[PDB]
Amino acid sequence: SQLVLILGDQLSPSIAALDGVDKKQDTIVLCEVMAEASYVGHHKKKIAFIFSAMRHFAEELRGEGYRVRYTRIDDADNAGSFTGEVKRAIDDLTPSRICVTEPGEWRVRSEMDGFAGAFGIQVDIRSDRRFLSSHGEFRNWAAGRKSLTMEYFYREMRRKTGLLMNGEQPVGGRWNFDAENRQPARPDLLRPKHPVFAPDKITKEVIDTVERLFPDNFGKLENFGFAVTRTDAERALSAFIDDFLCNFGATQDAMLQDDPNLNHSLLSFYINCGLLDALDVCKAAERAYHEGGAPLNAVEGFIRQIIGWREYMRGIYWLAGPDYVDSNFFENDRSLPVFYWTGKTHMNCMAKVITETIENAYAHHIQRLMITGNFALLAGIDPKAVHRWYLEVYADAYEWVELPNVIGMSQFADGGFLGTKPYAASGNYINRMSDYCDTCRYDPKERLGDNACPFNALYWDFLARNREKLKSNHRLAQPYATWARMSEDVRHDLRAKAAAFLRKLDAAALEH
Ligand SMILES: Cc1cc2nc3c(=O)[nH]c(=O)nc-3n(C[C@H](O)[C@H](O)[C@H](O)COP(=O)(O)OP(=O)(O)OC[C@H]3O[C@@H](n4cnc5c(N)ncnc54)[C@H](O)[C@@H]3O)c2cc1C
Ligand SMILES: Cc1nc2c(=O)[nH]c(=O)nc-2n(C[C@H](O)[C@H](O)[C@H](O)CO)c1C
Ligand code: SF4
Repeated sequence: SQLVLILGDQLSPSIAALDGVDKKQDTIVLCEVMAEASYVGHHKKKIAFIFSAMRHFAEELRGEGYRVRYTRIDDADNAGSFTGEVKRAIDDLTPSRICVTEPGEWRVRSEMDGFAGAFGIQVDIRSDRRFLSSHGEFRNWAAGRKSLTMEYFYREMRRKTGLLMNGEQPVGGRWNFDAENRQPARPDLLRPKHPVFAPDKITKEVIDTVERLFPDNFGKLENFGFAVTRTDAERALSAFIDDFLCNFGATQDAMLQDDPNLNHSLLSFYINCGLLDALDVCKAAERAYHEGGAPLNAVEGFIRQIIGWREYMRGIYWLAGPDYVDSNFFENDRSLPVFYWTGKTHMNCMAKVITETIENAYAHHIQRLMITGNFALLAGIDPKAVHRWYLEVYADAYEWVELPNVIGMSQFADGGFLGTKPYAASGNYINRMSDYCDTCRYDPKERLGDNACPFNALYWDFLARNREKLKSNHRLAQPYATWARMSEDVRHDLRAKAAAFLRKLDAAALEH
């Protein structure tokens, strides 16, 4: 008789561990434990969401005839940790085998690997069939090509899945439609609202418990709208197909002060805990393309994010090992500035995106990359500090998908290891791709003076102090040509003004 453990990001009735259990003999185990709610200061909505999806997933299995042992975060004898809770079940149920799908973070794998030695019982750790690449396939694909790019990997995934494939060639005779393409942003009022799901009896009781036990944690619980059931996630899926998919590629890089969502799917939360399955999400997009419902560039652009980037980040996470988090190519040591936790700044773009994060635990891609992520980079923040923030604040964050986005893509803390170019940009970009500057106190056209946006001076300071590590980068080559053309006292004034702002952040970091 078997003890099946299921982790909080594995809430799927065909997870690897349920393959061939005996509903009479065996016992599924789920547990809310303090070790996983507290290894980082998660956003309140993140904890509430995960807890509520677990309690709902527990009810799901029970209705399907499974023996389910559930341990609540506040239960009397809660042991506090996976190891502890599995121990309590072993004296309780005395199984002859523990079954578990492989976890999604290094830390958790560490604990899972200590099970067998610590309990003297067979532990069967199963590989996670939700992912198209095993660790073994990806390692071997990476070996025999000393340069890693998503594009060459994504090519393989299209072949392997047959998604958007005419047997042997890609639909429309291009793997990529990057893009068909761009163009400025519009506050389209004739745009449907993204779905919201009002909290039920379970979710309300978890909302109350989270506010009682994690009172000093990041984020507001008000306006909880996440789907916590499988049915509601599949409704979030079909609403995106029906209402937003056909404009996905059009508005992809745009930011609107008044539109936190535009045309994105808002599914990462569900895909990443098993409520939605990645390959089914992709097939629905493709099914919609063949029924005329969206253009080729929106669908391929959308599938590219899932079977391309998300699958590739996972691969990069395990390939790089646990100390990838120590990557600090630029040798930064500055603390994460204070307003990342308060939203209280006069940089209108930083204030909007951080306020959105506070209140919804969501911000879409270009926001994570070019607002908060770009500022961190230019300001020279310790990448470990940035990594903690991104893992804590967003309700779709687990280390495997967060860490390579932060270290590799955003902060370039690994010197371009995962193939991307560096995303440093001045306030010229933000003015082009948003309306944030319109109501901002600074001017995105000024570099010096009391009301220049600090992204401008910080942009050039960042190129100037790291010139040695970046001069050979055929992407910054034009900026450096622009730098050298500036008179000497101008380059001096820009770097002094960069320092004045840098000083103002360090002064604040000291008061705490
Ligand atoms: C600094 C930084 C931190 C990030 N942290 C996370 C994170 O913690 N969790 C997370 O899931 N994504 C993360 N991303 C990737 C991306 O920003 C999010 O997937 C996206 O915001 C999810 O929103 P959505 O579901 O509306 O995406 P959409 O724009 O609707 O994208 C469609 C789907 O593609 C997937 N996807 C898109 N981009 C990526 C990517 N770069 N890597 C992996 N999957 C992707 C998501 O599953 C998403 O649901 C991060 C990106 C950056 C630049
Ligand atoms: C906040 C939180 N709480 C739990 C929990 O109570 N029980 C659980 O099984 N999982 C939780 N998780 C997700 C895990 O910490 C971890 O990040 C995933 O297991 C990734 O493999 C999270 C993120
Ligand atoms: S000006 Fe520079 S600072 Fe003010 S919003 Fe535009 S970008 Fe943010």
